[PDB]
Formats: sequence, C-alpha cells, structure tokens
Amino acid sequence: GSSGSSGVEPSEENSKDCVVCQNGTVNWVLLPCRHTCLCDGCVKYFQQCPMCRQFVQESFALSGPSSG
Ligand SMILES: [Zn+2]
Ligand SMILES: [Zn+2]
Repeated sequence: GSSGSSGVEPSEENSKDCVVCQNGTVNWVLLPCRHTCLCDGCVKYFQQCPMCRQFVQESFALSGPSSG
C-alpha cells in the first residue's frame, strides 16, 4: 500500500566502516596508526593499512563501549 517510493535510505549510511568491502563492521585496529578500516576478515587481507599503508605490527579488536 505505497505510492511509489523505491528509495528508502537514512541521511548518511557511511561512517567508521570498512573501506574495502563496506559490508561488515570494522572491529580491528591497525597499530601503530590504529586505523579501523578492515573487518575481522579484511584485517588479514592487507598486511598493511589501506589508508596510511603502515606495516601492521600489532592488531587488536576494539570490543569496547564504542558501537552503533
Ligand atoms: Zn571489510
Ligand atoms: Zn592507518
């Protein structure tokens, strides 16, 4: 029972998300830089940061009070 609205999306559907698959929520930091642009899986896809391209020496999952 609609008129013809074939486009229902929020103001902005992009923020602190993966810049590789933009499908899953990034929950891993790429230290040192500590950039979260790689999903739990994409984190292994690129040994470096897809933003700063810094040799990833250590990586940990946020798993904190920071979530949407
Ligand atoms: Zn991803
Ligand atoms: Zn980075």
